Amino acid sequence: MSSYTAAGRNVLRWDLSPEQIKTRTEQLIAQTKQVYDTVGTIALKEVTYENCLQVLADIEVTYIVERTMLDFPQHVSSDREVRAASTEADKKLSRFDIEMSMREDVFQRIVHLQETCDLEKIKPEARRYLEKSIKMGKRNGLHLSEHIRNEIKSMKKRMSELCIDFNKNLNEDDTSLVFSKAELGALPDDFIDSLEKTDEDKYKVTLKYPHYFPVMKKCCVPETRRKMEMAFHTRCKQENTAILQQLLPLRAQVAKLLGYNTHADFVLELNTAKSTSRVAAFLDDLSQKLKPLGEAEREFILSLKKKECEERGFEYDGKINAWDLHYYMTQTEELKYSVDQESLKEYFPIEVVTEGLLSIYQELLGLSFEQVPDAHVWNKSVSLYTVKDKATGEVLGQFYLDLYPREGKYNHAACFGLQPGCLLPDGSRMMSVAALVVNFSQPVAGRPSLLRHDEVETYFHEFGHVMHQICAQTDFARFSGTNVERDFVEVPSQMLENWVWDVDSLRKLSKHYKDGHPITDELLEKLVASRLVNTGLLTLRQIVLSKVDQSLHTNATLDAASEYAKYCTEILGVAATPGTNMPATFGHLAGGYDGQYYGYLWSEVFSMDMFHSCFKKEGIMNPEVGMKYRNLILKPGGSLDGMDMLQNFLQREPNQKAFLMSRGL
Ligand SMILES: [Zn+2]
Repeated sequence: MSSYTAAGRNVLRWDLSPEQIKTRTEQLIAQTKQVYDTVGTIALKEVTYENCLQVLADIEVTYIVERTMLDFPQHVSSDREVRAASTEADKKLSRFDIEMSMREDVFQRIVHLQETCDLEKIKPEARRYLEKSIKMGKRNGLHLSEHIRNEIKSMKKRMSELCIDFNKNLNEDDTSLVFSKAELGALPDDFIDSLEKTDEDKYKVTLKYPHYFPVMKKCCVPETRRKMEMAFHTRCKQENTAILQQLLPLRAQVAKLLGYNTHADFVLELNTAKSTSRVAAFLDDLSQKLKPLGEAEREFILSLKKKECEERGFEYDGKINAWDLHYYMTQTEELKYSVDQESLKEYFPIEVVTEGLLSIYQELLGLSFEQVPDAHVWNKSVSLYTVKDKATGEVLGQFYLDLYPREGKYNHAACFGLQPGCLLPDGSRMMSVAALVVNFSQPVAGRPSLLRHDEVETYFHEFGHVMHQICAQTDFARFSGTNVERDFVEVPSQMLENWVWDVDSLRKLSKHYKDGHPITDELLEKLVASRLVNTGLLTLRQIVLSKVDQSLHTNATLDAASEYAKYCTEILGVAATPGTNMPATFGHLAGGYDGQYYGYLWSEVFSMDMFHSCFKKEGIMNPEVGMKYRNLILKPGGSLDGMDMLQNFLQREPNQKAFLMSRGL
């Protein structure tokens, strides 16, 4: 199938029944294992590029594609039965994945292939394929004695359970409090009316994010904010503190058995940050550069508290408590820019944001987006688009847009890679496929869907991931799409966010939904100028969490809560509430990417360097720079190291000057 059409290149089924999902899973696992069994039995002396590397590579592509039809419905299907089947399928397939990665026999074949192979004869990406494959095996201990390999098993096992147990507790928790209307002063009528009422003139308030934050940010009653913050940071205190006490030491031992000093170093080796000392130097120096901004903001907030405590007859303690930060930061936003979010949204009808976003990406990346007429989708609200290179007509891929909240649908924003843009056996290329999943306000009371500014920002972010997935073209499935370093994956996304804080871009994404008049220049200038409100404390807060993260995987004998409290006073200047245990509620530790929390801030520094040093310098809609970004940063996917791609694009090593300049540091 030609690279200049979408015909027949996307046959993913989105209407499979529970029984079919179950059957296909059984068959995919069984048939895929036969392939690894075959490679695992090749006589070492007869291992070749064709019967070993090529076979492993071909099966990796086939498996990944079939697997998406089975593990994606759990996130978008309208049928609960289908979703449950998908969840089960993902669980079996995830276990199988671990099984195959622990194959000693297959590993031996790849190691011996590299020994006798003349790397200069094959392509660079293939060398990286072997290199990375052997590296992963060693990271699983496939080069060690059976005794050590087994001990590493009964350990990677527990740490998996302990993490599911940690998460389960938090998720299951149903802690609740009851406050009177008076105790919830300053909270909007809409908020209170959404609350359950008791056999008293009391309202029920849970600790889930939808209740917790509006209260910590708007409730003028300090004592209420206080109890809410205390209950929130003591959730599963015992259960999870005990889990963390077994878990962190387990991570230490496993790292040692594998030849690493700490778990942090084990984790960091696969990231562009490379090491623990580098991450520490990154964070330490950043908090130093932010110290003066944090002091000023903290000073300003403290004066607001002292002034309010007077105007309200409230007692004063001269300090910013944990349950005070959210409130006063909100006050700061209101006093310095006062942007009526609910008013501004009227200028962002989803039709307009969508057409503008696409129009902008088309021009910048030299692409054309065309909506597929009668597309096969998982829900009628989903639209499908074909992506062609404007100049050549090449069909790079297709992307789906699933924009509204729906029962059973993933409730957070994300981009799912569904098909890799890698080479197929015949040398033809597989068409890349992505799904943009977000939950934007649906139309109500006769008004179209109206997006708040932060939603437009999320839209650009997620679309940044989609372009990465679609423009990425590699020889191997494992290096395709967004398969780059974990502390590099948010580079394409955070850089695109800058466009929603650009006056002229904003002009293309807005029009009043009613009469269609534009956003006044006065409002636009106010909007962009407001971007960095509270950055000092917000950033320092993210550094503290990043430090706690590194610490929990560097020294597994220290007390989490104490480490957290230490960094709070030293870096944020806001004390952790005595008796609470934030780390015990830090879902990021157990499941997810523990040891990688610093990645988001690390990515932002990099994206800021590319945006200011290149786009700002040449004009953010300059096609030249746009194509350079697409070709040097997106197209290579994970077939090249993150730092090398940055350097190719920048023509120099990256640095944080641009990032610091933005903050006025
Ligand atoms: Zn992202």
